[PDB]
Amino acid sequence: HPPAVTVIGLGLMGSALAAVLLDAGCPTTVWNRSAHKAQSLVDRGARLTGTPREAVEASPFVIVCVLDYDVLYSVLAPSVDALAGKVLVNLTSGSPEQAREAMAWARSHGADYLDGAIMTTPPGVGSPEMMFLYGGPDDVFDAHRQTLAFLGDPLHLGDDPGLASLYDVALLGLMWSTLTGWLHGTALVGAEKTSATTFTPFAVRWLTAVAGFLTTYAPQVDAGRYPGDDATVDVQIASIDHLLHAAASRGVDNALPELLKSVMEQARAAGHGSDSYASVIEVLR
Amino acid sequence: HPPAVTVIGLGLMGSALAAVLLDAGCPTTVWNRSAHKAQSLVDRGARLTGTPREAVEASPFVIVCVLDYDVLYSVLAPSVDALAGKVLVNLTSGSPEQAREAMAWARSHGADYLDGAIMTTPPGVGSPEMMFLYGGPDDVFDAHRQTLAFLGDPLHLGDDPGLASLYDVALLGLMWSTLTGWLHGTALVGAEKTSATTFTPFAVRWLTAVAGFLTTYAPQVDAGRYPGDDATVDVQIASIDHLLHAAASRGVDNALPELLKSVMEQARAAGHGSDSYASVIEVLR
Ligand SMILES: NC(=O)c1ccc[n+]([C@@H]2O[C@H](COP(=O)([O-])OP(=O)(O)OC[C@H]3O[C@@H](n4cnc5c(N)ncnc54)[C@H](OP(=O)(O)O)[C@@H]3O)[C@@H](O)[C@H]2O)c1
Ligand SMILES: NC(=O)c1ccc[n+]([C@@H]2O[C@H](COP(=O)([O-])OP(=O)(O)OC[C@H]3O[C@@H](n4cnc5c(N)ncnc54)[C@H](OP(=O)(O)O)[C@@H]3O)[C@@H](O)[C@H]2O)c1
Repeated sequence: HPPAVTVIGLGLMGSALAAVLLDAGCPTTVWNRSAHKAQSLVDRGARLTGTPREAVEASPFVIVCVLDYDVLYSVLAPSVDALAGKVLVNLTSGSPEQAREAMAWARSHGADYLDGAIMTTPPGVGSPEMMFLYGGPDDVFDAHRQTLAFLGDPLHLGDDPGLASLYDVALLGLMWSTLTGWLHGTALVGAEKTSATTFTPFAVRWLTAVAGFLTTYAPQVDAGRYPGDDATVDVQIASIDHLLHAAASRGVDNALPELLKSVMEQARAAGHGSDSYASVIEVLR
Repeated sequence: HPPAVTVIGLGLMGSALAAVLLDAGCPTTVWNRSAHKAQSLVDRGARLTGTPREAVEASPFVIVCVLDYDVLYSVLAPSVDALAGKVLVNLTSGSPEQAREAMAWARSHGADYLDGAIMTTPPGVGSPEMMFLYGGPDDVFDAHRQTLAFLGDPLHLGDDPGLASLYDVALLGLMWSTLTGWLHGTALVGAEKTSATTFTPFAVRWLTAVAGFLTTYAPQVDAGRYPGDDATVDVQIASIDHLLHAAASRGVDNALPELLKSVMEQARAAGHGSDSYASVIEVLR
């Protein structure tokens, strides 16, 4: 017994959301500035409207997934009178401050609001292993959980809508850091004719052990105390110089590991040479 | 039946190697510049020698795990006459160039040689899930695999000893990048009273999906072609600005995500705004 659902925004991610809702048996209505992106969805049973307003009017449950929140206000400004009694689930990326403003704005026009963060690329939409993080009122999340569950694993962080976006940017920073370090290392072994496809399964496996380091170091970060029982900042400064040397000789730009070395040196200068790497957080605050 | 084994270097890692060998039933001999670090090992059945030479003479199988390769040459130079017929397994961190030199040097004194990289902190030594990467001759690795298996999962990368260290520095760079991005995000959510121990399980889970991004992007890196089918560099530049804004307002140093943004901007300027993030490798060569 799924409800009628509308998706506003049919980009890479918006499309995928609409396709999953469609396959889950929802009557699916869509809108996008560029109508051509709807074509494949329409062929499969989605209704395309000419304007956002008609799309909003067509369903009690409205998802937005556009570039940013300015665009959201821009495309929905003409529909504000039609929002009353609706639920608006905003899966657009933004900052905590934008998320809290958007909730106030939606409530001012009589709509229920949840702010969400999609922790997957488009192929994983629909997979219950992929996290979707939500902030907003309990009641709204509980009433709509079953529909959200179509898209992935819906995790309600709490009543503050900014929480979703807070976790999101923190998690994205983690992702960009990992991707770039991976790419740097891949360039390095690649200069020796080791293919990325050969190296990467070792990287993937290694990330399991690295995730274990995160688990170990969490209670250290909360305590502000970083015992060097496993490996020390000083030892890590010595080994990063091997990375820098190897990369420099193979034509790989070292901005990233230079910065990481500097951050370790900063922590050492602050008295953390014999502490664990988690002590590096002392020089990020 | 396990062989007699010597460990040279009883730091955080060297200790752990010796403790595992001891528990596996090996007659275990040890040496360290600072003898007091041997005490707990001696109490449990390890023999401590006064010099490295006596330690080398005591076993057919010698592991070295000291700060760096200069220290290795320094402590082993006086034992070169005792190396003949031995196997020397060097688990010291270093560069590929150092690894190849060390093999030539060990061969010149009649020893078999393997170069290794420990992909775990000390607690994981002994666990068959933890990767130990090896480079050096097939025959040597095959003859000694059973002893190496006591320490972890021994993976022979091939005949070139520099391969172990090549993968190692690349993998360490990945680890440092991940840890620092994790810590930056942890600082961020921590300003809002979300503990590291609350945030980290989300980070760990997220890393599974990120590892999947690495798998997808590997064939793109090898091809030099980066289709923007999932998510684009331009969209990622927009979302990293939400991270920068959120972090700046909460007293978190933004050197890291500023560099990551710059790297994405560099890729965009080179024509990769519509490509996947893997295109960023184009700007690291
Ligand atoms: N792709 C991912 O893996 C992923 C994952 C998690 C979160 N997200 C987030 O989801 C959101 C959308 O991302 P996407 O990857 O789907 O990006 P995308 O393919 O570039 O789509 C951007 C969407 O915004 C619309 N748009 C942009 N400017 C507009 C304007 N001035 N007026 C009306 N519509 C406008 C686009 O319409 P046109 O089609 O007419 O240009 C399109 O629907 C972003 O906040 C992104 O950070 C993406
Ligand atoms: N800990 C880890 O998690 C880990 C993981 C993988 C690889 N590694 C690598 O293992 C190696 C040793 O690491 P560790 O973590 O055991 O660090 P550590 O606890 O600082 O050990 C350093 C070792 O080197 C010796 N040493 C240093 N300078 C010396 C000198 N001038 N003469 C003689 N001996 C000297 C030390 O002897 P004293 O005790 O007398 O100072 C000690 O045995 C490094 O290459 C490191 O990158 C470590």
